[PDB]
Amino acid sequence: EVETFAFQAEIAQLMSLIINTFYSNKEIFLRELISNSSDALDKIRYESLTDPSKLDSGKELHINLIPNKQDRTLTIVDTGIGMTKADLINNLGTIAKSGTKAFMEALQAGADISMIGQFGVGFYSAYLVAEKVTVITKHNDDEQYAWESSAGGSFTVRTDTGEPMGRGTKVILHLKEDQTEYLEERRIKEIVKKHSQFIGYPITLFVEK
Repeated sequence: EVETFAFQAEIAQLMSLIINTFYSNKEIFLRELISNSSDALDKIRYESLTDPSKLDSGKELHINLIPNKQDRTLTIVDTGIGMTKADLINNLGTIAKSGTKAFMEALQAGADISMIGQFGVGFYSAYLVAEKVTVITKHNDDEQYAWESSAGGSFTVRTDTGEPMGRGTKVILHLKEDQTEYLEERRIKEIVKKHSQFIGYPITLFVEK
């Protein structure tokens, strides 16, 4: 069964802004999603320091980037702490209501969109390039869930029956038709080297057939 939720008004406004503002430097979405994955990996690593059984669901801490030109999707996978159902409903584990307010005031005082991650809402930069985002996640303390939103004021949450993930988060970006450069190996490598050179986990870029 699928549950449908309305976004809080502030988040709907943030998403409408991201989608409708003219902003050419869209590549920053990948920097922000990788930073989120690195934070999620840090959290499970910290919890493992005092309870090593937290890693029973997978000892490898890494980030995988999976382009698929047939489906026009770019998937970002990490083996971080994952998100419970409550985390998903509460704006994917962010303080997005207060962060959105701070970000929109900053935009008034001479900030640009590339500063979004400094306000804790970098996930939503995915909508610079994606028409729909699917998030599949598994936290040690909960079941495997899928979150999805095309925007438009609502999101869905359902129990995921797909392949089990063990632990972590998969972000699936359904790219807009004019944003397919982010499926190209040379372009992804350029972005990772420019923005994510010092991330402290291995990043593997998968190849396509």
